[PDB]
Amino acid sequence: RIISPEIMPDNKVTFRVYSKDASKVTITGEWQTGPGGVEELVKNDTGMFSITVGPLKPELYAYNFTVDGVKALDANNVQVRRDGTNYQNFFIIPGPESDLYFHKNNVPHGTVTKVWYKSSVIGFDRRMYVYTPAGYEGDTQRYPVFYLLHGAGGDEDAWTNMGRTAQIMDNLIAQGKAKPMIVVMTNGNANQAGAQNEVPPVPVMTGKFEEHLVKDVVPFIEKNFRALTGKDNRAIAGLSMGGGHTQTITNDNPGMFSYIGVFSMGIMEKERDAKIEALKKSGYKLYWIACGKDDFVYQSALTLRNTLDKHNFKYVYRESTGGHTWANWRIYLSEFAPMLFKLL
Amino acid sequence: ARIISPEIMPDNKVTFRVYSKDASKVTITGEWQTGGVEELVKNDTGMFSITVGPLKPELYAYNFTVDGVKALDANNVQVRRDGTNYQNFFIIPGPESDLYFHKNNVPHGTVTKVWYKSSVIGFDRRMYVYTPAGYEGDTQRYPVFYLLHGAGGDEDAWTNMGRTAQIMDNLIAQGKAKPMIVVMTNGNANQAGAQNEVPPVPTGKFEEHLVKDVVPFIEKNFRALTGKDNRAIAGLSMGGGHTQTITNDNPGMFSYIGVFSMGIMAGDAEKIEKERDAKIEALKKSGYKLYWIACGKDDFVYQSALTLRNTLDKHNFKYVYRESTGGHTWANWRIYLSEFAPMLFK
Repeated sequence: RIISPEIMPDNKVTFRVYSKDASKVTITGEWQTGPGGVEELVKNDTGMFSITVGPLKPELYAYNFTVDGVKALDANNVQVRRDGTNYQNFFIIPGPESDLYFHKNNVPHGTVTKVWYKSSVIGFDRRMYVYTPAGYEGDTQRYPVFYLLHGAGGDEDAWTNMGRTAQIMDNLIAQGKAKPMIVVMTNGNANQAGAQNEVPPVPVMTGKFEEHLVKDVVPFIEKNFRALTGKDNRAIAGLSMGGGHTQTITNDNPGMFSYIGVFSMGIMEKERDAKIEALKKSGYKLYWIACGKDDFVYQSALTLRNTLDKHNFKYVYRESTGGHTWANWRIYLSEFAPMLFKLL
Repeated sequence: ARIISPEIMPDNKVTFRVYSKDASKVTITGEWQTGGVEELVKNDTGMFSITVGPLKPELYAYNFTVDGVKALDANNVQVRRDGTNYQNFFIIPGPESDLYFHKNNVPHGTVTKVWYKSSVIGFDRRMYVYTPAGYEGDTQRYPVFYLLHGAGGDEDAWTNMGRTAQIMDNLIAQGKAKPMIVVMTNGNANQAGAQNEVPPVPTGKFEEHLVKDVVPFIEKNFRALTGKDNRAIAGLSMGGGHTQTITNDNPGMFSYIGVFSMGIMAGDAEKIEKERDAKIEALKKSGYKLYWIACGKDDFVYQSALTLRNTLDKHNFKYVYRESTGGHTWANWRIYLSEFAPMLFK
């Protein structure tokens, strides 16, 4: 009866909320300028509030309403994402920039496995999500592995939920742009066993997540999945806190990962310089640093680049528009995954 | 200031809270109500609240309505999805709900969201597969339980609405059910997967595809024991119909059969009864071990399930009937899974 959102042929979008009781309904969405750019829906004499925005550029946009001061989702939009405790609706405006984010019915789909594993380092069993490429099942081929790490507030569900990882990977692999690969999405919060929407706090520290990834996660993946081994078949990337984890893991384990991505994160000694020298000599194939110009971490990411320059350590830097957002992290995944497990 | 909602109190009363100085009226709709919406009381500082109960141990879903608009509880991370209907939930601890909790001291089985080709339906489809804790890293094979949803559901429903992963983890860890693989299909042959994740695609097909496409895929790609004594099937409503069709059309393929909240299955009337009788007789002689019919006394389908039981009696076909309180609800379907899984493969 009520279509919301209704995406129009010019990429305007109409949202609708029914209530004869409500005084004020606003919408907060990712196309807006900022908090001051919250938009008010217009009420008509039938009780229907509506607003049309845009045209919007192709992207995935999250939103919610506020009804007389209370957050409310769009009950007519089945698309709902979760960022920690923050649920929002979303929609995807079609076009070049968003095409990888769609779940396409004409594309083979990889499995997403929610698997538990023992952790010698952390001391209790934990959950991770593992993506395997389409056609993994029923064959004997083995695949390289990409460890993909979230930031503070996230969990092992975030990269698929917020980051559209299954769609991005299904589409990149089907398009021949990225090699078929296993993608391992850990919970980076060493005090947690799994995502807070499903797993309660553990009844009862520094470096433990990083140590456990190397000592617990990697061996479990290589034992229980058809994984190629060795540095040239391992990639690791992470955003913010997880980009710090990525640095710590690779700095402490030179020669374990040949493809390294640091998203929206910068620097965290004689030990630091020694570890850069060892990593420099480790035969790595790609060190990729991506950051938005407007991110608060920008200067720290420059410091990271300068610290690597000091050692004549080769990296590739991708500066993007915008800031510390899942929109940027989706873009970074989309660009980094095609680089992996290739030589040149 | 942090707002706790729901706040489950030591006496199993529950307090719900919604903050807004600008809202006029907030009500709550919840599964403890008899058909029964309740109004929260606004204090002078903008906090709306209500305390309900005490509530019996169970999982309860709810939502608010704020000035005529549905609103979830932004302070409750627990959210379930029933098709297109999202609601919050909470679980009152106690004997009757204990299997529904995700417990940190319990080994946890994997949930795999896997796609497979369907020769019968003609496009790839998604299912959820639960494997028991410790499946990874060992060579043991496991019996297989196919668990089917009803109209409006999808392959996510039995885990999301039905708490299947928790029920199975807890039953298996307690030694009450055997370790087993649980296969949760999408029973809507026009869909490729659940509508919250998968767009619409450009009868008897579901049932034929389960036998010809799903079962071979499971047996090829998981460490499954095979043959009827290692194979169970159950379903609710439409899926209990699927269960009957599949087993009646493949006598001797399943030894454990569960029909939840479903009765007789819908050519002259006599011809239908002749084919029904022949299917009963073949299934009667098939060597099955358990035919378990469970239904709420207040379900619309109660009389049709009685008709089914009476027809089986006329054929001296042995079944077990579990009548429960209540009606056509996920609360009952969780109970039925909880009671049926311990019976399997024994």
